[PDB]
Amino acid sequence: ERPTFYRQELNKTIWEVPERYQNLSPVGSGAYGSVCAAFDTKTGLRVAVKKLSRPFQSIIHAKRTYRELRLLKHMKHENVIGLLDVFTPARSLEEFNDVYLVTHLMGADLNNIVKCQKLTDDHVQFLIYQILRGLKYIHSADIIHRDLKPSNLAVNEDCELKILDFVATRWYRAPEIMLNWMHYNQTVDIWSVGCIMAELLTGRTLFPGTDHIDQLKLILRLVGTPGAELLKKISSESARNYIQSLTQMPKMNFANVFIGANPLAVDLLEKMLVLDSDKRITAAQALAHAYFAQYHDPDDEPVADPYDQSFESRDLLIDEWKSLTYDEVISFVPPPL
Ligand SMILES: CN(C)c1cnc(-c2cccc3ccccc23)c(-c2ccncc2)n1
Ligand SMILES: Fc1ccc(-c2n[nH]cc2-c2ccncc2)cc1
Ligand SMILES: Fc1ccc(-c2n[nH]cc2-c2ccncc2)cc1
Repeated sequence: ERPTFYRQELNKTIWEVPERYQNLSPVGSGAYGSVCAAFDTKTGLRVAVKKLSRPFQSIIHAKRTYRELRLLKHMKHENVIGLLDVFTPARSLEEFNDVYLVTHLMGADLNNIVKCQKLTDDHVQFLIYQILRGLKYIHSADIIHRDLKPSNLAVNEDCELKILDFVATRWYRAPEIMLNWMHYNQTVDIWSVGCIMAELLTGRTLFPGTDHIDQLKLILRLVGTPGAELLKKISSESARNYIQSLTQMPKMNFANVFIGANPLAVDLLEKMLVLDSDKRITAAQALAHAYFAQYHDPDDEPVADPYDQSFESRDLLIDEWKSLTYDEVISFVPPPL
């Protein structure tokens, strides 16, 4: 321990952090960890501190901890959560048991901003622009988010947005994921963005499926049952039988479904909510869409440094994942103040 730590209990959870962080107050808890807001005396910044839950209890948890830390250390973009700091009270690998992550405090999530109401067109343009700008970066690193939804989008009072954590998740999931296709691609994230954008425009969940089958049904109601070109790509005999046995439905007219919305917004929705993932617009392409003319800047939509996910295929011992994680804690270099 280079800095001096202090201990305290907050909601049954023990928090041991450096004295630079003051006035911890809980903001939320999950199965993966708990978060407190705090004041960083060194920078004058309000920060969020996340304490991971049982990070090395099993090989599974240990690998997930490593995965999360590696990802977070790599994400350096204005629209993606990143790290201000990472620390452990442990003085050596032997006593290493806890991991704390620090980032700039964000005020609320998009679900809170939606208030289940319609946002203005300018707000929809700026919020979706930011999601896509972050998604361009994430995708450029060969990372798929896979779980985009309003609760995973942090937003400040000035409408600044950051993507987090690479109500029901299924509502924003791509149809090919409902079908359990093993080879989905990055455009599953674009599907999610389309579902989010629709909700910001209408104030209603686009596809509020009660289960996976219902979710697919609702999707096909809007975009229609698969055409011949898409059917040819389905390997599963059972899946084809199921799909081809549904009463066929044509694609709805998006202009009528979203009547009143900016025609440019409607056009983009049409390009995002395409049933065949191979024909969906990419994040980079979407940024160039006329809907974002007021915000698009091709010279300020950066890509990420390459990201090595080779560790994902490795089968290591629990202490090996723990040691790799410890190395990542020790090697952390904070971003310039
Ligand atoms: C599920 N949600 C909404 C989460 C999850 N984790 C963190 C989080 C909280 C604290 C530190 C973090 C470090 C890296 C990545 C995420 C975090 C936050 C958070 C981040 C910034 N401000 C407020 C809250 N929200
Ligand atoms: F949403 C989904 C997800 C998967 C299936 C499925 N895949 N293979 C076979 C089927 C299926 C599901 C239900 N009834 C018959 C067949 C059908 C709908
Ligand atoms: F009903 C549907 C809904 C979506 C899909 C889908 N869209 N993009 C890719 C596919 C797909 C699904 C299953 N197997 C291969 C590809 C295919 C059938």
